Formats: sequence, C-alpha cells, structure tokens
Amino acid sequence: DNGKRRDVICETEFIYPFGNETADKEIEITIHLKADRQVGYLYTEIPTLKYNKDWLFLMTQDDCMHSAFSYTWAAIHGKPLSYIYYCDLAHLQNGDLPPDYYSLGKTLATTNGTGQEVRFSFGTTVAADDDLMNTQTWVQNGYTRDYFRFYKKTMLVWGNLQEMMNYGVSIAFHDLNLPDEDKTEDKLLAQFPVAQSMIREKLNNRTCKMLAEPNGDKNYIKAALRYDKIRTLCAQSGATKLYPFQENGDIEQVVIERAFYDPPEGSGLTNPDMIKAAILKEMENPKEERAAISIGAHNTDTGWVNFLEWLNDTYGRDGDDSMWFTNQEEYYEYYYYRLHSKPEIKQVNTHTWKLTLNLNGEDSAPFYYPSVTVNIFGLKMGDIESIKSNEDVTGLSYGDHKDFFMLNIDCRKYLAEHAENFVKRYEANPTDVSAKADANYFVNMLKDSDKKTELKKRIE
Ligand SMILES: [Zn+2]
Repeated sequence: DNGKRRDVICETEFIYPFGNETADKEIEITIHLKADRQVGYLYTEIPTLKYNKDWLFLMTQDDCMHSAFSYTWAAIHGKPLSYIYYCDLAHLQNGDLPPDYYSLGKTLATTNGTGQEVRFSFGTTVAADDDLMNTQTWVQNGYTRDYFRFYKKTMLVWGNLQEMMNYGVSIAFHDLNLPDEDKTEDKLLAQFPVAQSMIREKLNNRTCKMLAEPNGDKNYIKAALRYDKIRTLCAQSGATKLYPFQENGDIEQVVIERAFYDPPEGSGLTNPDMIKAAILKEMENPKEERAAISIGAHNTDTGWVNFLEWLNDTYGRDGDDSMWFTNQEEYYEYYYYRLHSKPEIKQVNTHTWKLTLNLNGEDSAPFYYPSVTVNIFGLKMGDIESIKSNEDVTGLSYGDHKDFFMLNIDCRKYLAEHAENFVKRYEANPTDVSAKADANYFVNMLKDSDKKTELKKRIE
C-alpha cells in the first residue's frame, strides 16, 4: 500500500567500504609514443591544486544539520529540492516529495581539466554520540493533509549521512555529547574515541580525522591534539590562514582558519552575500597570493542553493572552471601527497616512458581521497599512441593543459565496485533520471577497462 503511513529508519543500500581502503598505493603508468613523436626528455610535478585549479574553496557545514542533506548535498547532486521543507533519504527513495519541490536541472560541479565532471565537495560535522541521529522518518506518499513529515529535524539522521558518504562528502567532529560541566580537556579527550566508534559502526568503518571547533571552545582543540586520529582541524581564531601557493610546512594537526562571513546586524545581507564579496576581492590578486576561501556554514537554505549555483556558473563547469571546491579532508590529503610523494618518469625504450609515484597516507587511518594530478612537461596528447596503468589505478583521465600534459589519477581501491552499485541502483529504479545520471557520473570516473565497458552498456 503506497498511501499508508510508515515510520522508518532511513537506510541506503550500499556504502563505500571505507574500512577496506588500502593505505598504500603504487602508481605505474606506461606511456607509449607515436613513431615520429619520440621526445628527448620529460619531467613531472604534482601541481599546487588538484586538476591544475587556480584557487581553493573549502566548505564545512557545522551542527550536523538536516539542511546539509536537504539543501547542500541535494543541490550539488541534482536531487529534488524544496524552498521551505527538509527531505530525508527515504522521501527521495519513495518519491514522497514536499508540495513545493523543484530541481535546478543540473548538478553543481567543476571539471577535472580532462573532460570529466567533478561535483562540488564539502564536509559536515557529525553528532555521532547523540541519539537524535536515530530519529525515524515519516513517509506517506500522496498524503497532503499536512506536511509535518518534511519539517526540519534537530540534526541529520544516520541514513542521510550514510548516503552522503557515497558522494565523497567528508565528516568532522564538533560538539561531543557530554554535560557542559564535563567539557574539560581530559573528558573531551576520552569522549573522542566513543564518538569515533559510532562513526565507524555507522559509516562502514570510515575513521573521522577532522575537528571543526565548536562554540569558540579551545578545550576542543587542546583535547583533539591529544587524540592522534585527528589530523586536521579548523577554527575561526587561533588558526593558520591557508595560502595554498605559499604554504610550505607540515600541516599535520594544524588548525586551518575558516570564516562564517556573518553579515552586519540589520544590514539585510546574507552569509552568501558576504562570501561572494570576499571571493570577488580575493580574485583580484594573482593566484599565488590568494588565500583559500575557507568557509563554515550553519543552516543552508534557498539563498545557499542559489549561491552554490552562482559558483558553478562563475568559477565552475559553467564558468571559468578555475576553482577547486572541496572539503578540508580531501585537501589535507592532497597537500600531504604533494609534500611526500615524488613522481618520477623514466624512459624504458625509445618510444616508451614509465611514470611512477607512491601515494602513502598517514599511519592513523587510510586516507580516503587517494587521487592526484600529475603534470608531464615535454609531452602532448598528440604524441601519445597509448597509455596503460597498473591495478592500483582505478580512475585515469588525461589531456593537454596549457603547454603541458596532465593526468588525473584515482586510486580508490573499490571505485569500480562503487560505480557498479550506482548502476545496480539505476537498474532497480530505471525511471529515475537522477539515478541514471549518477550511474553515468560514477562510471565515467573509471579508467578504460572491460568493467567500464560492461557498466556503460548497462546504462545506455
Ligand atoms: Zn556549532
């Protein structure tokens, strides 16, 4: 019965197997040149920003907000949106949508510089030790007497967050669930692994490695720095302002500055208005002098949806494609690779070169964004007869960029299986246009292979 009320625990049918991700990657890419395109010398680098982007936008949404799913994630990923209501995952799965629902008609993304979509990425804080994440969702297709089931919940339900993990959304600690008088440095330190155990239980054994400082409370930073699973942190004060082209040191356990860009009281402006103004001011400088635009958000809304669309239209795929819009965890990992991984290219014979690189994360937990860009100077796409790669490479896209050649290399161990899970979801929901779009998006992340060919055929 489609019209009967059900109260369910939101659940998604697969979650990327974060616990199984391999910590160490060994990249070997073999480049075979055309006969009359023998080159004498090639050399390589990992550029400052992934995809050879010019500038960095970081976004972390605090307070484990329902709108992180219903507004932020939904707008990026081409999902149904509302102007005043808050869908849960089960509403989307069942087609029980609020009475004002609409869609932007596109996802919000940059490209990777080699012809593929890269949807905007962000992080959300998680109230993992708070039982309110276990709240049920009321689903009732066709019920119009009221819309209470679409009201804002106090925080995300676990199923919403689980699904967001499938799209690369990151996670951070924030407030911990202790009495206020027990929020001492020592007691917060003991509670971090308790919250971590719940994160791992619910998010397929993903380990959280980030703290977003809550309430300006420096006890959280002091405690977090004694908990070695946390590798990156953000705060509005007591932090380091990130200049991506200038930062030269280790950022392990460093507090990166973030700002909320609150508008002056009664000025009629919104946080997105303030962030837009800050972006425009920053873009007047040469890229090497620019600070990262490192933002926090609380509740997101229609104004935020329109702002994300403006970013897409101005600096993303429908604009100048100059921005890397990501979460702080993915950036932290990329910076780590750039500092510690050393790509090398060696000539094998007159017409064959081999590019090698290791991606090794930190000893605490496996890094979850093992993808990099490598530039090759002295090579052009037109020189190349074929490119082959070893098993650790699961995604591989490449092409010319300015006067050199770039490769986007993804080493997520279970990427092909993840794409196939999106294909199976589409096959089970073949009339859902967004499901088909997601399947195509994830399949296009894969390197050329028999599996990619099989999955493409299934989603024709
Ligand atoms: Zn907060």
